[PDB]
This record gives sequence, structure tokens and C-alpha cells, in this order.
Amino acid sequence: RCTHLENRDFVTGTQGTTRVTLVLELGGCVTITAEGKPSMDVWLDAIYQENPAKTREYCLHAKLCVKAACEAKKKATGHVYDANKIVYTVKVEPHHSGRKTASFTISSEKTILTMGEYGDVSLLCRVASGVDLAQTVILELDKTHLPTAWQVHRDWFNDLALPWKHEGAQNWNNAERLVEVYNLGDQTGVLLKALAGVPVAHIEGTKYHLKSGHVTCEVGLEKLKMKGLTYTMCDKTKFTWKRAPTDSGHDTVVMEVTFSGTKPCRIPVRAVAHGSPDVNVAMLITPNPTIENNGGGFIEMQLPPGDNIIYVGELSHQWFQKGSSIGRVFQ
Amino acid sequence: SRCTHLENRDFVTGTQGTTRVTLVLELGGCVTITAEGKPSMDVWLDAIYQENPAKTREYCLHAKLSDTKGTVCKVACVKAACEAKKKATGHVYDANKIVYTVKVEPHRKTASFTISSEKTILTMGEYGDVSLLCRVASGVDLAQTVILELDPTAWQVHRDWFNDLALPWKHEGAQNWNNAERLVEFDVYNLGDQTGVLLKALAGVPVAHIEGTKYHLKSGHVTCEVGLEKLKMKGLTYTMCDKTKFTWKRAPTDSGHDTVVMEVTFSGTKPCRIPVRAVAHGSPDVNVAMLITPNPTIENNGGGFIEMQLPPGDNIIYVGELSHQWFQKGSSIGRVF
Amino acid sequence: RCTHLENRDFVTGTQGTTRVTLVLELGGCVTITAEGKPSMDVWLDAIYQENPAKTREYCLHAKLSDTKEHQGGTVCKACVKAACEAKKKATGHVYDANKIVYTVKVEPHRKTASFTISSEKTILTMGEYGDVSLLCRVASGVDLAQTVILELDPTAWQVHRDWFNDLALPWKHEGAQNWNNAERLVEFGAPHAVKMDVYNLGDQTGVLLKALAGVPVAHIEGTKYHLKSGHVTCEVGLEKLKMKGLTYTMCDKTKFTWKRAPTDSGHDTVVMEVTFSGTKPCRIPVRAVAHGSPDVNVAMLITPNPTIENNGGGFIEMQLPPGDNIIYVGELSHQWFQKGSSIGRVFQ
Repeated sequence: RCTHLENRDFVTGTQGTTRVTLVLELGGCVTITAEGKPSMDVWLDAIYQENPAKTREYCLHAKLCVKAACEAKKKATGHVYDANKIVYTVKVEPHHSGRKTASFTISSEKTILTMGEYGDVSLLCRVASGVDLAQTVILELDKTHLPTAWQVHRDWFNDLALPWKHEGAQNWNNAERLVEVYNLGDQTGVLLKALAGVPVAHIEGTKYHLKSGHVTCEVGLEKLKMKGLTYTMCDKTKFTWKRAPTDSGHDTVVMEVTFSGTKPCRIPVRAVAHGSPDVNVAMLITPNPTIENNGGGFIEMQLPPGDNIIYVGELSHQWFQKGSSIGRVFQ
Repeated sequence: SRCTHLENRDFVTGTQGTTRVTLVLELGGCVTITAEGKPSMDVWLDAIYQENPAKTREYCLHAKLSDTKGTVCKVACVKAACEAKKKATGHVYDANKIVYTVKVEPHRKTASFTISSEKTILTMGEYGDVSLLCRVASGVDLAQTVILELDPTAWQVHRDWFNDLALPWKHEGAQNWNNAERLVEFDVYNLGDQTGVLLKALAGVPVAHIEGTKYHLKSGHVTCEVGLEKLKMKGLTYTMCDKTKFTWKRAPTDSGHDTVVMEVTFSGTKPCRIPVRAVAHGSPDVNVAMLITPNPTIENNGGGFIEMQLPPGDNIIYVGELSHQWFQKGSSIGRVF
Repeated sequence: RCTHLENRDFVTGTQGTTRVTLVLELGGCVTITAEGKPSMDVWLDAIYQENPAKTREYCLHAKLSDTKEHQGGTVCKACVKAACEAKKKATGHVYDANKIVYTVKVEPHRKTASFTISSEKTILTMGEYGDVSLLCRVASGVDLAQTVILELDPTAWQVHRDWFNDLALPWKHEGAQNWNNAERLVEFGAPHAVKMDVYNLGDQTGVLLKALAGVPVAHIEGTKYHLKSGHVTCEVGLEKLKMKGLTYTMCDKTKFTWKRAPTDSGHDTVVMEVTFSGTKPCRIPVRAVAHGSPDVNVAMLITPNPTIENNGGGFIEMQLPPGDNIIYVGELSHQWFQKGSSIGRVFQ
């Protein structure tokens, strides 16, 4: 599942310093190996924020001149991320055992690790969200056998035509949106209809996970002869679709290919926008798609809106990319 | 050509034959990289855009009404709709969907990057397999931007300005307009077409360059690290241009995207590095010029264009002994509508 | 105070180019030194924006005129003209992330360079070191998109956008002739048939100050709106020079004491100071554990390389996960409770 470090991706100095550049996408692993020392696996294991700030609470079903209240367990709550509080956890392990862990944020970039056999190693990781956090709100329903947490657009959330308040307030704002005597009933159904196909938010306890993002690390090694490899290009005539291009569930395109040639090798990947077959429009999330002796074959990418053609050598598949949207209209 | 040559300081050659090259490519900025016995290659940032950004609020500039009695009420009521082609629509960028297209051509390969897509391998032919790692950087604070477009037709407006626009609004797909009474005064009178009042408020506001579906940005850069193998990289170093031989081709002016642009002519020996700085009137020791142009140079045929950011107030730009006073206006969300 | 550049942090090329990678947090200094040349101190001196854009103005105290309807700037049920009291506004300011300046200073044992998101590269003539290319990637310590500077006529705070936007007070933009939602500071009593009672809710400065308790303060130095969090990551390019390579030994874990026990920095981080009684200079062993696991290090240092120098050192800044944590500085330990995120206290 791990890609090997290539010669081009590291530099060895006259004064014995090795500078390595790793691009680690969520779930992506790179194997770094030095002479006489066991090979180490380096990967981005998680992207999350624990307990993000609660913003507006929307009422889905209004209750009760007497004050308008909300029905029991009938709220839709918003949560906002703090881009500087999101944790990117990098794990280092040989080949559990001598597994090192380092967490980074926008604010915390540098750490010195004692990689045992590789000695004191400097790790400088620049984090990069796969989500435009400024335009995101986590919409969550009250605990009751369905997805009840979504990643919605800020402009959609803020203009939700429902009564609202902040936790601690004892008065609902714009309660006349469900009340007046006129009562409009439970709007959970209308909301769920609008949230169809919208990315679900992975919450594991207090950890609010992100399913997209990477880290670009500058690794500093001292006094060691780094074993560098170079991949040959995979034969374009020996690819098959294990998994044809599909929506990842976080605004990317995922696919998996089968290789029936000599391994390991570099996967030839490109995409063309309809009309121009010369320009490559594939923007890979997978920094180096390869076929390994062990595994390999999974490719993630961004594509322009419209009709595209993905090429994995001579293997092709058309892909229609939908345009951007703040969400479906709610009334 | 405005292509700058790669300098010795901008690359490192390893013991195990690896060359690491750092390029700073601002929109329209080009760098020429050259290897021993191999032809020279031009590397530039060609475009920054997002295709079809998400539609946010639609504002009504001119109310279309029905007969007196999705309604505005006094009791007398009218049905309030919008006039044909009289909307002002908002569009939001997805920072991770903005494409930064890098082109490589001798003296042709294309690679696109986003916040999410940073790495590619490109077969540059005589240079072999080349790893390209580009960190993209918007020249616009995207979180505080809304693209306002009429049915110059488009502008880059501040989010806080857009959100508080005193006009009726709705989202694409909604039947009724919110706050329709903003264009209805009570006998029912219509406040008329507000396009004129809006155009007056949008004066001098940065225009949004829309090329079909491509919503362009005219500000931004990419910082790339280039990995080359088994090749003798040519190392060139620019001498500083003579401070006494500069003259204004185009005196400092607004770029149209919150920067200061200018052009200079050089009468001395070329090519050389342009000496550029600025001082806040009163403080003459501190350099306050923040160049958008990573390496301003005078080329044998070409060079002389300088882009920079400056602090608010009274500044004095220096291109060697050549000087020009520049007044920098402060930040604003926009004019009150 | 200044830490020394380590061997791992720089690479020397075959064609005589040295590439140094510096991480400079606000107030953090790194000493770079070359054989036969004087030492140079490199630090991030300031992070600020001059005159950020003014957004909404909120009224804290209503200036109600004459108690007597189709007019703009009145509250009705009898009608009174509603304006704001003199110097009783709470103004919002938004940063332009691309307009924030990160000033790097270089001095022996003096040159200045300013960077922004948009301006990354500059060439400096470091004198004894010759022409040095400086490429600094700036990084705000504050999520600017979710921040508003709230200032009164302590003067200013960094508040959350969602909190600011939903403030239950009358508002307007500079230049507008009338206040929106002015009825938020007007109260109407039972009518006396010939006259109706009109009350003013009074000055709300007090209620606001109570809600802004513990909220990070905005440091305004004239026109300069400062940030107290953030760093810059610089790629420093040097020519034809023998760069001195130093490597720190690890500090003895048994010789640390608390000069200052873990505390809130005032900008969403944890700060502390330790004293060292062993042989100097050395690298400080710093780690932290959270309730969730005892094996995983959860300390996210703001201080790129905490060291004990001959000339000071011992100050450590870090981010920690929410909840119960235990900070370790060798064998020296201290528990730290980290409060979770919040847009702010409910304002009435």
C-alpha cells in the first residue's frame, strides 16, 4: 500500500545531510530506506478537530402571548472548524512495535523525532486541508438509525429558512418561520430531502474528521547513505478496471486498476477535457500512483467540470464532473 | 521576453546526482531553466481560475409587480417578482477547486495544481523524468470575496458588503424573494431600477475576468520545487543594474487587483537585476516594498515590469536613484450602497 | 534566547550553494554562523495589518430623540428617532489575509524584510555573507476568515465571525444614515391612553465587557493591528560559504524545574518556562499525553526547537488537544486542562 521514495525526491549534501520531500495524502504511505537500516513506512493517518465551536442551532419542529420553543430532539446544530486547531497525525513504523507519532497544525510545523536506527530526524510538515474550511459548516441532528451529520456550505447554512438561536439563549429568532394559529409541522423530512447526496461528516466521539487533505514534509537525515530508487513506466497495454471512476464522497474521483505486466512500476495517468486531447487536466490527489509487488492501483484525482476522459495507459473511461453548488434550495 | 534566468542560489546539486530547483512563478511570470548540452526550457504560471463557481444569493435590482388588492402587503397586496435580466448574482470560490496552470516550453507540457493537488511527474524529453511540486497561493483572500455578476458585467466584492446589500434576495430555485419591501413603497409605488446606484458604488472595485466558464484571478503565484536527475545544471548570477540609468516607461499605477504596477527603461549594460525599494514618507531607512515580481530584471530584449504591495498612505518608490511618490488608499469592504 | 542552526536543517551543494530551512515563530530567533564570519541573528519581529477594513458598527447605547412612521430611522408601536450615543459604538474590522505583513529582521551577534501571502521572495545583501536569497512562506496563527476585530470608541478583541454577525444590537455600516434593528435598545410600556411609555434599555457596554471576558485581546499599535500568533518558514540561499554545523545533545531529564508552570498564553496556546541545572547548551525533551492514549505524543510545539542555551532558553509554547493532558519536560511533569472551542458567550 506504500510507494517507494525516488532519487528525485531527496538531496544529499557535501556535509552529510539528506533532505527528503514527502507528499502524504490522507491514507497515503511512503517507504523510506537507508543502507544497513530497516526500511520505515511514513503515512498521514488522520485529519480532525476535537470539539469544534458550536454555532447556530436551527429548530426543525416548533412548540409553545406565550414564547415559541423547540420540540424535544428536533434541532439541527452547526459546528465551525478552527483551521489552526485541525490535527494532521503522521505515523512512522518499520517495514505496533517501534511506531513513532507526530501531530501537526498550521501553527505547529516542526518536530525532531528519535527514529532509533535513523537517529535524530527533523520532520517539517506543512499541512493542507482538502476542504475550504471558511465555507464549511458541520450540520448535525439530535441523537436518534440514519446519517445525522453533514458537511454543508456556509452560505446554505446561514440562509436556512428556520428559527434559530445560539446555545445559552432562551429565545428563538425568526420563530414565525414555523409559527404565527398556524404551525408548519416537523421539517426534518424537507431537510433530509435537501441533504441527499451531500457529504456526510465522520464524527468519532469528539473527533470531527476530514476525509480530504495532505501534508508536505521536509525530512532531515544525518550521516546515512539513502537508498534511492527509480520506477520504470508501467506498460500502457496491461491495465484493467478493478473499480471504474466514481465519486469519492468528498468532491474527488476515485478508481482502482489491475496490472498484468512486470512490477513494480509507475502508473501512466492523465485526463483530457472534451475538445482538447493534448492538455492533461487530471489533478492527482495520489502523489505517485504505482503498482507494487505487494499492492498498488488506487488513483484519486480532481477533474474540471463537464465531460472528461480518464486515461490509465491505453485504458480509458469517460467521467462527467458536476459543477459546484452551495446546496439544494430549502423552503 | 520577460523570462528571467535561473540563479545559482535557487538550486542545489546533490552528491548522488539529484538537482533540486526552487521556482517562484507569479501569474504571467516566467523562468528559463537550462542544462549543459540540453536545450533551455521556459517555465511559467499561465492561468489562475475556477470553472463555474457555486451561485450564492441573487439580488433583485428592479422589482416586477402584479396588480394591487411572494407578496408585499400594507390592507393592499401586490405579487413581487424580479424584472427580466435585472438580477445581481453572487458566486463563491472553492479555494481547493481553483486551478493554477504551469506551462513548460523550449527556448510543450502542461501541469495544473490546486491546494489539494501539489505533485506531478512530467517527462520533459531531453531532461528525462522531472518531479514538479507546486504550492499554490491565491493573491485574493477568497473567504472574504464574492463574485457579483450582472445579467464590465462582473466584480470582486467583499463578503460583508455583499451580505448586507439592501436589496431583495433569494437563492436559485426559490419561488419567492426575501425582503421584497426594499423596492416597494406604499397605492403601490416601485423604487425603480437600482442598476445605476449599484454601478456608482462598484466604481474602482476590482473587476472579475470571466472567460466563458473560467472565472479568472489576476493575482496569485505558485512556488515549485523541481527534481531533476543526472544533469549538469547551468549556474548564472545577475549583476545589479546601475542605479543611475533608469527612466519611467509607465509611472506607478493601480493594477486593478490591489497592487501597484510600473515599467522602467534601462540605458546601461543588460541583463541585470533591478534595484527596487520603497519608504513610508517620514521613515527613510526601512524598505516597505513587498514585491509580487520575485526577481525584477532587465533582460537583453525585455524586462522592466515591477509589481508590488505597499503600506497605506504616502510612499516613495525607488528604482535605483529613480523615484516616484505613491499614495496607497486603505482597506475597505466597499462604498455604502 | 536565539537557538543555533543544526546540521539537519541545511544542505550544501556540489556547486557551492547552501540551503538553510528556518522556522521562525513570532519572537523566535535562530543564529546562523559561517566559518570566519560574524554570527547573524534571524527572527520574526512582527505580524500585523495597517488599518484593516471596517465592517459593521454596533450601537451599545441608544440616543432616542422625540416621542410623538413611514420614515427611516425610527422605532414605533408613538414613534421616536433612534441614533447612537457619542463614543458608544462597538466597531468590527476584518483582516485581508494577503495584506498581513510578517517582518523578518537580520542582525549580527541590521537588515529588514517584509513578507505577505503574495510577497514571498527577496534578495538581501547580508554584507559578510554576501547576497542571500530569502524565501519565506507566511502562516497566520489565527483562522482569519472566522475572526472579527471588535473595538470600542481593553479597547479591542478578536471575536468569532459567527458571534459578531449575530450580536443582538442595532447595526449599520460607516456612511449609512440609519441604524438597522434599533428596536433592540427600545422598550415600549403599557399605554396611558393619551401617551405611550417609551424606555431606553440603557448602555450595554457592561454586558458586552462581561461576555468578552477571557476572549483574546487585539493589540493595536497606532494603525498597526497586531497578531500575537503565527510564524514564517524560510528557505535561505547562501553562496560560497563554509556553513558551521552544530548538533545539540539531549538535556538530562533529571535536572529540570518549573520557572513558570503551564498557563494560557492569551492567544489559544499553552506557555511555560523551565530552569536547567545540568550541562548547557542542550535540547529540551518535551512531550505531552492526553486521556485517550498514554503512548502517543500530543504536544504540538509552537517553539520549533526548545533548547537550553548559555544565554538563556527554557521557554516552551505549544498547542494541546481539548481535555485533560499531562506535559512532560524530561522527568518533570504538570497536568493541563485544555478548554474546547467556542464562538463566544451568549450576549443579551
